[PDB]
Amino acid sequence: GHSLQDPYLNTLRKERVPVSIYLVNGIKLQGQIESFAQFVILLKNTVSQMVYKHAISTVVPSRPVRL
Amino acid sequence: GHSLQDPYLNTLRKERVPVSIYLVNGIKLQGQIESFAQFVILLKNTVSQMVYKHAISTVVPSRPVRL
Amino acid sequence: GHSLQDPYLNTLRKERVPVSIYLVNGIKLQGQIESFAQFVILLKNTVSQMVYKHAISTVVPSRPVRL
Amino acid sequence: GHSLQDPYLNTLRKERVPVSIYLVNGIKLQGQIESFAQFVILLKNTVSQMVYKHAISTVVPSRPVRL
Amino acid sequence: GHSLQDPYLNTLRKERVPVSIYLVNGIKLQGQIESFAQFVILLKNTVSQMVYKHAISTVVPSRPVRL
Amino acid sequence: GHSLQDPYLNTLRKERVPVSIYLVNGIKLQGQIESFAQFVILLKNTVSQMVYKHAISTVVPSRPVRL
Ligand SMILES: [Mg+2]
Repeated sequence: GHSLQDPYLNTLRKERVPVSIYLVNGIKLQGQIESFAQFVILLKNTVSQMVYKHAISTVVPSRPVRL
Repeated sequence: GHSLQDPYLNTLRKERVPVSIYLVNGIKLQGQIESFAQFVILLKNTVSQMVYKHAISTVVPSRPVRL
Repeated sequence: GHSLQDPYLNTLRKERVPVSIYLVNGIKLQGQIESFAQFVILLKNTVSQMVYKHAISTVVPSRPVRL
Repeated sequence: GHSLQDPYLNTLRKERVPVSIYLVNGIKLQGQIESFAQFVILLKNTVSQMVYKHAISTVVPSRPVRL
Repeated sequence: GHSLQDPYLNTLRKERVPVSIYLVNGIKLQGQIESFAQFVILLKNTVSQMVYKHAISTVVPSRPVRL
Repeated sequence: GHSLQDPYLNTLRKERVPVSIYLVNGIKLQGQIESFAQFVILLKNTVSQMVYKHAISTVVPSRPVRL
């Protein structure tokens, strides 16, 4: 219950909001959240890549989003 | 029970205290805690970004805060 | 239940899709997913090496794949 | 049960022993353990900052301490 | 159940296969898997050292191995 | 059950074997295992410091040890 991560990612996915996912190695990825589960997020643009959440620092939308 | 993280973050959120969140990659973020849950914190200023706690080193308020 | 990681990796394995596995240390590996379990993925080419998921940032297929 | 971390940190807190907390990013912090819980330690000096244990390498007291 | 890590490491141990264990800090170790458990692997050559799995990126055998 | 980490560390502690603990940040520590629990090891020499296991890569004894 009392989850914030699910509502957040689900909004970004539903509204097709472009995001930057900054990784713990300094790599910045860019795409749309196509899908997400317990341990991974699927980020689309050219191909859909599987990002491990443990590797993510911050999810930054290109636009403000509201829950 | 016996939690310290929840009371701490909830105070920073309630009192809108400006914080620095230092990440494990040396990146320093700055904003207000808008919201927080089990695995993430939502830090606001320009847009509300989702920070993974596993990526956080230290939360540093701009002012002393008391529990 | 509601898993996305298993369907994703199983597709890449079944269709023998070439992938890049980017590690949290900046190392890029390349091979085919031969096998995967709870904590590891087995990536084949010259020899089959065991990659720990906690060390993985992103799995990137050489081709789009559909679930 | 059979805990060593709690007795250790509680001693440092009770005796107000100055410590260095070395982080996994090479950052050295310095303060007094004001408080600690399951996932975080609160280190005081100028303001009380919340340090995530997953970000900590070693806790080093300025003086020997005994359990 | 459905484990792949145990069968893999147990084969390398049984057949005394020389391996490279690449760590998340870029350090490459070399030895034989003497033993392994839930959280650690014991790698032998000059002395038997205890490697934490959370620190391991990939296990790479010097020869192909089959399960 | 079927633990290898406990027997290993307990031997090093009992026999006062000098060890190098290599950390995931490249820092090499040196001391004697004074004590250990679920998440930490206490390494003695000048003062007894608390090392978090999640920060440890490998434990390397100065001498071979047998279980
Ligand atoms: Mg690092």
